[PDB]
Amino acid sequence: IPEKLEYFINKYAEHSHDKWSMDKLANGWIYGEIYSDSSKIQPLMLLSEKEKEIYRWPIKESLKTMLAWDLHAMAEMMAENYHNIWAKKKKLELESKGGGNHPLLVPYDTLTAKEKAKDREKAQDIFKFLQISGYVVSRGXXXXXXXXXXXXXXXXXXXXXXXXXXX
Repeated sequence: IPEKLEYFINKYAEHSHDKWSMDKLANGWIYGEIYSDSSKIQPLMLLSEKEKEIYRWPIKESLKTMLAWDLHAMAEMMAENYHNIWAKKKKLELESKGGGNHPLLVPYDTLTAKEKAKDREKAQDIFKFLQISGYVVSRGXXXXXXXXXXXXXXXXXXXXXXXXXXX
């Protein structure tokens, strides 16, 4: 957790709260201490106290995985991490309670497109703000080099052939 990014965490939390506020004012949500869903009344204007910070909490964790591990590659890796953390939580709870089998208990290269899009949405949401703030992030000629490698292999083969023809 870098110091300047730790500073920016609060500002990004505020910006995401403002975006969700625009969404909830488009939908219709007025502040009210009583908890309800059919009455369209919530005390944090259906995001509760902890529910408002559920998505803010793993931003720092995503940053730590970023540091511990170009742009599309980071997006797909962050999506993979978003699915891996949820898969670990789900498998842990199902092993704890001995429940049913979830169709999401499969490697990420098999999932349906919607299951990957769901986490890719949040991934791009957090990445666009990192891009606007000037944070250059990555994962962390070719034909000519290939031709050179081929030439070296050919030289080795020629050495071998000379050794063989010497006999």
